[PDB]
Amino acid sequence: EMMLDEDYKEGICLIDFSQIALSTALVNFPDKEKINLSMVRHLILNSIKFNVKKAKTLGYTKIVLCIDNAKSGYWRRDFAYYYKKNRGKAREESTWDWEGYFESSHKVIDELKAYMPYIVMDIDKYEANDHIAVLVKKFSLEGHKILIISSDGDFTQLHKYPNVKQWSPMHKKWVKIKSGSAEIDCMTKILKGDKKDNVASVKVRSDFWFTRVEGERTPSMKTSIVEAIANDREQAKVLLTESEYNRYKENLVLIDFDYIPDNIASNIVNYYNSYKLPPRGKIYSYFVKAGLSKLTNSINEF
Repeated sequence: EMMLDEDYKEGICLIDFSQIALSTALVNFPDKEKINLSMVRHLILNSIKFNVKKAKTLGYTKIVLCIDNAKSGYWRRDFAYYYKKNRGKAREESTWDWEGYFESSHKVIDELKAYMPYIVMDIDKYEANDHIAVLVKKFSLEGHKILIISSDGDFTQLHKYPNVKQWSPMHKKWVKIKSGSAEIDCMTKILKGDKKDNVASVKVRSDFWFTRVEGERTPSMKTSIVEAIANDREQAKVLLTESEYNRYKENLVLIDFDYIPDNIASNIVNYYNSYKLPPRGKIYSYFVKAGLSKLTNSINEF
């Protein structure tokens, strides 16, 4: 029986929220139109209502909204300047109002922190995946069951942790965390790169994807090397050259959640622990102030 067991260490839901909101915005807001504060506030609140309802029915009552905040870049890019620069380039050339979207979304995130009953993990230069990785490690060790709500995020690196599930709202399905190939899949990114984030192979210079000249290519790497190092990372010093090994060390920081620097992880945990949760009364007053007359009818749903 459910009643006879809603756990003393309560279930925690971490929502990969910026990606859900942005995906929805790219569908709902057309190109060549100014994206304003009210548009974004409505979208964010509607998305929260849908996804919190989901967590709650699945039995995970503590909600943490994990936010991508790249207003001033990325801590990883302070390490590897080229990290994710391909993403910025693409947004520059778009006719969608990225500037208005981001400006409005930052304002709304601040309203959530002031008024809504969720822990909003938002720190400039920190990624939603950083909050999820660090908090899953923390909460899983403390004995909490965890639900990650993320449409397309790959959280298979978290395969070692007990009682972690992932639900994809976009695809309406459960997503494997214990995939059976998590270490190999992680190592493939470390060794061969992850082009979508401008991470290059260990067989080329660190900033290859950002500085590539015409005709340049990535030398291939044998799958067997990837599998060998995935199985025993000490093999990196045996199967890689010195130059490749130095690149492997760089790529570990860019890819592997276990290589989030101590200060970054400590900052995330400290921000969580000190978080000032708004009194539940502030929801109604926020909805009135923002003129959300339809949502005032749905307070209990938040």
